[PDB]
Amino acid sequence: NLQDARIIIAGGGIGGAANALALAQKGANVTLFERASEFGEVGAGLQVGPHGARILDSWGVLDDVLSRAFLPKNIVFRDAITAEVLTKIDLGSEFRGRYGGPYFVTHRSDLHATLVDAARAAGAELHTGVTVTDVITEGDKAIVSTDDGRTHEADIALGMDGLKSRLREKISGDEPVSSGYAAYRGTTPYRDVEEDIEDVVGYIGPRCHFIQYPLRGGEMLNQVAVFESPGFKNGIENWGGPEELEQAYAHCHENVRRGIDYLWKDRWWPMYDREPIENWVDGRMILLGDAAHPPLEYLASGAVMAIEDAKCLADYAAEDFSTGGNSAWPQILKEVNTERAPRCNRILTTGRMWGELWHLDGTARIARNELFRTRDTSSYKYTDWLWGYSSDR
Amino acid sequence: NLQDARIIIAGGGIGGAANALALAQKGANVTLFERASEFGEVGAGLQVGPHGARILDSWGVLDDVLSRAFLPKNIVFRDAITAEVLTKIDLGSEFRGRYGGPYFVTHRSDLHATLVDAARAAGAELHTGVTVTDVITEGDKAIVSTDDGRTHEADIALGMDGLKSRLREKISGDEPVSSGYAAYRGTTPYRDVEEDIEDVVGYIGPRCHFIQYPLRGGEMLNQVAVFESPGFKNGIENWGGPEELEQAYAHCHENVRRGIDYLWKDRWWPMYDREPIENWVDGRMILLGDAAHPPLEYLASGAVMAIEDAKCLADYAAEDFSTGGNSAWPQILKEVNTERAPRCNRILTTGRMWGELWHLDGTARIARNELFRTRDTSSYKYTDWLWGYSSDR
Ligand SMILES: Cc1cc2nc3c(=O)[nH]c(=O)nc-3n(C[C@H](O)[C@H](O)[C@H](O)COP(=O)(O)OP(=O)(O)OC[C@H]3O[C@@H](n4cnc5c(N)ncnc54)[C@H](O)[C@@H]3O)c2cc1C
Ligand SMILES: Cc1cc2nc3c(=O)[nH]c(=O)nc-3n(C[C@H](O)[C@H](O)[C@H](O)COP(=O)(O)OP(=O)(O)OC[C@H]3O[C@@H](n4cnc5c(N)ncnc54)[C@H](O)[C@@H]3O)c2cc1C
Repeated sequence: NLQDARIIIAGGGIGGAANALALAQKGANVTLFERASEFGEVGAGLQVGPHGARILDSWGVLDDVLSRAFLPKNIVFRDAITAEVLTKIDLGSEFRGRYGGPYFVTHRSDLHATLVDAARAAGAELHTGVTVTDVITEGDKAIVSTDDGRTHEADIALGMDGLKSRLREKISGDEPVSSGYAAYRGTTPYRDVEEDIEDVVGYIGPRCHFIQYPLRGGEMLNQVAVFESPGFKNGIENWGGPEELEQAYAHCHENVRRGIDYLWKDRWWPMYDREPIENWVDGRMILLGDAAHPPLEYLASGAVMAIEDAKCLADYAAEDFSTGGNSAWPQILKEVNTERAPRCNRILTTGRMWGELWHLDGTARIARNELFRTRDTSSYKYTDWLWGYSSDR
Repeated sequence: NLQDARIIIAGGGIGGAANALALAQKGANVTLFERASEFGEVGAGLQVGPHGARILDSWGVLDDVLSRAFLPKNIVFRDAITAEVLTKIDLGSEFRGRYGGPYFVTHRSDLHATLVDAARAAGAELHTGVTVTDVITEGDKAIVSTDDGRTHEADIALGMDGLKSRLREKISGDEPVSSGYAAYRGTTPYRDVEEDIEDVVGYIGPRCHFIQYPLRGGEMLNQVAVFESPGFKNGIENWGGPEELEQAYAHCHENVRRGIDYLWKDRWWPMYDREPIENWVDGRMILLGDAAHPPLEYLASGAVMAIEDAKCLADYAAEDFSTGGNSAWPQILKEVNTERAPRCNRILTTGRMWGELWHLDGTARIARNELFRTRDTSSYKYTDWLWGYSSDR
C-alpha cells in the first residue's frame, strides 16, 4: 500500500475525484486542487457500462450509486427517420454474468458527489477555488504551483485538467479537433414528456442522433441530441447554436422531432477530441482522463476511461511501491502508461468510426440498417474489447 | 398459336432476335429490320442467370449455347483494396434446383448468333442494313416505315431499338441519365493472363469495380473495369477516356491493377440508364428491351430482361390470340406491359442502389464489407426476386 506516498491531483472532475478515492483507499496522502469554487457536475445523465460499474463496486460505492440510478433493460438502436428498431443489446443477467456488473445510467452530479464524498471519507484532502498553474519535476519530486503563489511537493502529480488541459502542453503541442457535431441535453420529468421507455434508446440518422433514457428510478428522462453543424463548416467561431436544431432534425421521425422541444437551449457542447498520443508522462507527472485521451461521446466511455485510469494507477502503484518506495514512481507511471494507452487510444479511434457509422445516409444507411438487424445477438465480438477489458495483471 | 399474326420488329440485338425466335416458334409471321449491315455483337462476355437460362431451354437452344459457354461455380465478391473475399453465392446444384437452370457466361456474339440462326430456322424473316424510320397505328394495324421508302403493314410492331431508341420518343421525352461510370472490357487467352479462376469474381471498391470470369470452357478470361469518371463531373462531352484508368485504380489491390493492362483501350461504354416508365405501348406498338427499360450493368440482367420480354409476349399472345384474333392485340400488349413493367422497373431502381453499394468508401465500406461477410448464405431473400421470377400465369 501507499502509506508513505504523496500525490497531487490537478483537476476535480469525475477523473480527478475517482483518482483521489482510489489512491486514498490505498493509504496514500492525496491533495487535489479544483479550479471551480464548488464541486459539481451538470445535472444531466451519463452512462456507465460494466467496465466502470465493476470498479465502483471494488471501491464500495456502487450500491449507494445504484440507489439513485436507473437500470435499463437494453440498448435499443432505432432508425431516426422511420423510428424502426434496428437492434438491441440485452443488458440482462447473461450480460451481467459475462461482464461482472450492470450497465447503468445516473445523474453526473450524483456520481460526482458520491466519489468526492467517498474520497473525502478515505482521507483525500480536497481544495476548491484553486488553479494549478505549473508542474515541473526536480530530482525525485513533482513541484506543483498554484494560483495563490504557493508551491507544493509530491512524489507524483496527476494532470487531470480535462479536454482543454494546459498541462498537456508539457508533452504535446496538439489542439482539439472539432468533429463538427454539437450536443444538446435535457432532463424532463418522465410524466411530462409525451410509448413508455425502460431502455437506453438511440435514434440514429443522417448527420444526427437522438438519445433517450430514464434516470432516478424511472422519475426523470434524459434526452441528448447531437447533430452536424452547418455553421462549423462555414467557419463560425461559436458554432452549433440552437437556431440550427430545427433544420437539423427536419428530415427525422416525429418521435425524434418532439424530442427537440425538451432540450436546454441556453447551453450546448460542441464536440471535440484529440489525435491519440502514446506518451502521457513528463518526469513525475502523468496526464489522465480527458487531459490524456478525450473521446467523442459515441461509446459513452470518457468518464469510464478516467475511472479505469484511477484503478489501474492505484493497483499498479500499491503493488510496486511497497517494495521500492518513492524511487519506483517513474517506472510505475510508465507501466500505467503502457497498459492504458493502447486501450484508451483504440476507444478514441474506434469512437470516430462508430460515430460515422451512426450518421450514414443514402445506400450506406440501407447497408448499415441491414447489418444491425441481421447480426448474431448471442455473439459478443463487437463488445468484449470494450466492456470486457480489465487492467488486472 | 399465332399462325395468322404478322409482327414487325425494329431492332436486331439480343432483344429483337430473342423476340423473333419466340414468336416464330409460335407460328407467327415475323419480319425484323436491323440497321447494321451485318448481325453481330461484341466478342466479349456476358452473364446469363437462370432467369434467362430457363427460357433459352424452353426455346431448345440452351444445350447448344452451353457447348460454347462456361459454367462458373460461384459468384465471389472481393474487396477491391485488400483482395479479401467478402462473400460467395454458390451456383451449385441447390442453386440450379431452386431456380431451374444454370447461371452461365458466354460470348455475347455467340449467344446472339445462336438466337439469330434459331429465329431464322423457326421461320422469322430477318433483314440487315435496314433502318425503321417511323411506326404509326392506323385502324387495327401498325404501319412501319423504312429508310428505303417502303411502308409495311403488321398487326403489331415491337420497338427494340435500344438505349438511344428513337421510337421511345412516341411515348416519352426523357433522355438517358448518365451514372458517370465508364465501362471497359477485355478478353485475353486464359493462359496469357497472369491464382486460378473458376468463378465470376467481382472486386468492389470506392468509386470502382473490376469483374473477371472465364469463357469458352476455360480458354478465355473476360475482364470488365467500371470506374467513376472525374471527366463526367467536369462537363466533358466524350467522358471516361482511357487516360483516367490508371488514376481510377491507383488505390486498389495489385490483382486489380494488373487487370487494367489487358483491357481494350480503343473503345469504352459510358454507362447510362433511364428513369423507369409505366407505359410502354402506343396503339399497336410496344417498346421492349433497352428501348423500354435500359439498366445500369450491376445486376447483369439487361439482355436477360429482353429475353423475358420475348417469352412473356409470345406466351401471352399465343394464349389470347387463338380465341380473339387480330382484335385482341392491344389488350395483349397492355397485359404484357402490366406484367413486365413492375418487374423490370424494380431492376432499374434496385440496380442503382446495388451499384452504389459496391462503390462505398470510408466507414460505409467497413459496414458493407461486414454485411456481406456475416450474411446467412442459405437464405435466398436477396435473390429470389431476381432469379426466381417467371411470367407464367
Ligand atoms: C455530451 C457528452 C456526453 C457524455 N456522455 C458520457 C457518458 O455517457 N459516459 C461516459 O463515460 N462519458 C461521457 N462523456 C465523457 C465525460 O464527460 C468526460 O470524458 C469526463 O467527464 C472527463 O472527466 P475528467 O475528470 O478527465 O475531465 P473534466 O471532467 O473536464 O474535469 C476536469 C476538471 O479540472 C478542472 N481544471 C481545469 N484546469 C484546472 C487547473 N489548472 N487546476 C485545477 N483544476 C482544473 C476543471 O474545472 C474540471 O473540473 C460525455 C461527454 C460529453 C461532452
Ligand atoms: C458493359 C455492359 C455489360 C453488360 N453486361 C450484361 C450482362 O452481363 N448480362 C445481361 O443480361 N445484360 C448485360 N448488359 C445489358 C445488355 O447489353 C443490354 O441490356 C442488351 O444488349 C439490350 O438488348 P436490346 O436488343 O434491347 O438493345 P441493343 O442490344 O441496344 O440493340 C438494339 C438494336 O437495334 C438496332 N437499331 C437501332 N435503331 C434502329 C432502327 N431505327 N431500325 C432498326 N434497327 C435499329 C441497333 O443497331 C441494335 O442492334 C450489359 C450492358 C453493358 C453496357
